[PDB]
Amino acid sequence: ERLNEQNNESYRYLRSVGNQWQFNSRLYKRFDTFDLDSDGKMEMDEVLYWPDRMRQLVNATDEQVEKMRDAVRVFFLHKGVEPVNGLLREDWVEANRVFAEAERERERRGEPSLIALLSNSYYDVLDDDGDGTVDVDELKTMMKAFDVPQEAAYTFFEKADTDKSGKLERTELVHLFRKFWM
Ligand SMILES: [Ca+2]
Ligand SMILES: [Ca+2]
Ligand SMILES: [Ca+2]
Ligand SMILES: [Mg+2]
Repeated sequence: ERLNEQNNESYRYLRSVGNQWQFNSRLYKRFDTFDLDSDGKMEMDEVLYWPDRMRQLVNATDEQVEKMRDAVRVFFLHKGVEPVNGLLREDWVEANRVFAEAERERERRGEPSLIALLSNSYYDVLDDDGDGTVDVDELKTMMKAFDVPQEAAYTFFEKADTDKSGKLERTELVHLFRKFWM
């Protein structure tokens, strides 16, 4: 009905590979957090707010910052944020479901996961001392960029630091992103 190939990049993707999948309050809290002016629509300039704040907190290379901005753009375009029309609240749930199928389809096809590309682009920006890994204080900066209490990094670092090494490796940050989105 509402979202389709002409409307939504995850539908465009599914149909380009022949996958016929059709869509039949914690989730809505998420939309309403992204909808910065509370008008009932998510637009791309609103989603680019988050990497723009992250970039102020650290001193990543222009290349890293652009890899992050572009990965956030791609991610949210596939999450249903269209360049002109953006994404309506009425469409949020179905945009999330079709996106989850598109991520499954990518993985079957051996194609890169968009959540993984997002997470890796943050990882390079978060590792602000260049030692190779993200520590808990670097994770706080992430919480600060996302407007979440910095102390919540203790909780998240713990859940994510699955090899108990005291540092997040790339795959662990991917795990934390993924648990978060789907
Ligand atoms: Ca809005
Ligand atoms: Ca580091
Ligand atoms: Ca670890
Ligand atoms: Mg606006």
